[PDB]
Amino acid sequence: EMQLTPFLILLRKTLEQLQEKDTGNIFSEPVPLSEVPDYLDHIKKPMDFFTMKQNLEAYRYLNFDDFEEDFNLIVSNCLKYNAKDTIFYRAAVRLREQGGAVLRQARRQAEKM
Ligand SMILES: O=c1oc2cc(O)cc(O)c2c2ccccc12
Repeated sequence: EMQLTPFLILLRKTLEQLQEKDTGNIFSEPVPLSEVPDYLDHIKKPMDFFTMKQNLEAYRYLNFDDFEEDFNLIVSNCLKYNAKDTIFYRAAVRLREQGGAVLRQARRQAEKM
């Protein structure tokens, strides 16, 4: 297996690169529940990049799949909650596309560790 600290260095850089694709900063912080009062009704597990950074430092991500699972939640939650003809829905589609390539490259670096 691998050493913890270089893996976490790689996840930190990967998280920064995914945030870079969210040019609108739509997903930087939790969805404001005080402004979306019905959000938790059908979104079981909210996720966002700030929570992911906290989970990263809290060792919730010890393999690439758990990291990618929470990124996929950011995307899938947004596709689920929002109608297809919204800015939010299209932002999540774009993040899924642009983020997918970021993750493939980062995983190949992890797979060399
Ligand atoms: O998925 C979202 O849906 C929203 C719906 C709204 O009506 C209002 C919102 O501020 C959001 C929102 C804000 C930040 C990140 C994601 C979302």
